[PDB]
Amino acid sequence: PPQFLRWIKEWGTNVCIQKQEHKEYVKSKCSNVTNLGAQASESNNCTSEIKKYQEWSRKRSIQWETISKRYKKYKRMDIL
Repeated sequence: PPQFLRWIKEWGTNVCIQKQEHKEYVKSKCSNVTNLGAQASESNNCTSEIKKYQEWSRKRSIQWETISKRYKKYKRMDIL
């Protein structure tokens, strides 16, 4: 792979493996919340945890603001 595609791939591999990890934790527990049980003993911390996870993930979302710049273009690879 070319270095630019290689870097976005190794960035992408880091990013893609990250997206399922959030899904794996949510599906395992702290899903289906507020309807009398959320696969947890407390069911209150899970809402805070996912909100806490999202806020830095949105900070992770905002830290690729350079991808709009990169060198000249962004929308070259959106395969996965």
